Amino acid sequence: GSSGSSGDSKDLALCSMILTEMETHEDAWPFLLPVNLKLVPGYKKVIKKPMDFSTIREKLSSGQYPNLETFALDVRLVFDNCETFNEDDSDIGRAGHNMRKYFEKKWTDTFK
Repeated sequence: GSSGSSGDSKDLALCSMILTEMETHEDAWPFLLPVNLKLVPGYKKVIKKPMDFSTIREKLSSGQYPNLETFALDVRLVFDNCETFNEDDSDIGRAGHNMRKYFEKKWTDTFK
């Protein structure tokens, strides 16, 4: 093993970067804002953990993520829920595909 070359905050600091760029994606707004449970017809019911960039951000800086793993778990989940609630046919749906692809090509490069 010995595959880490990371620290405590350093690792986190990066997460903030990737998040930013993605947050400024032409297909990253579907999450930028939280899904109004009152407006949307039963959203929480379908989405176990309705995450969003607006939240993840506050949590990231607040120091909610002890390491990269956690931070990632949330991100990957952000695009996941969408693929579930939304459909590739719907605007949001497609957006999830574009982002997901980026998050990876961006994450792998960041560290990997």
